[PDB]
Amino acid sequence: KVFGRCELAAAMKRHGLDNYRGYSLGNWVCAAKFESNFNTQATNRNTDGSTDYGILQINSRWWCNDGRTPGSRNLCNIPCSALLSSDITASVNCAKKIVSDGNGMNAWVAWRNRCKGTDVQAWIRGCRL
Ligand SMILES: [Cl-]
Ligand code: NA
Repeated sequence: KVFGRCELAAAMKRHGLDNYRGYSLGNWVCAAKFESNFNTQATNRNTDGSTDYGILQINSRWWCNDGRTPGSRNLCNIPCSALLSSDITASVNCAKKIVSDGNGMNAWVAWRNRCKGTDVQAWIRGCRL
């Protein structure tokens, strides 16, 4: 599924991401735009053989099991496929654990490089929320 900007904003809010660990909803929508371009089926293979999955490009190195990342953890205790679903629940629950790990949204390199310190509330403005 390729979410609308406002559609994703609404889903992330109903799943409790607005101000989760102090990050306003715009931060989460900005992160999804540059991670996946709002495509739930996005994947990207890393040079280390791990894979990033779904709307927030969550990595098999630590967070989910795909059966093809030797020596990896699965700290979200989920199959990495679960993160490609048209329904964002598993991705939001996993992302809550990630952002609580110590480095907050810096865990998403694209958020640190492209969202952090910008007017992120621009990503939710005009949205019925
Ligand atoms: Cl933080
Ligand atoms: Na893994």
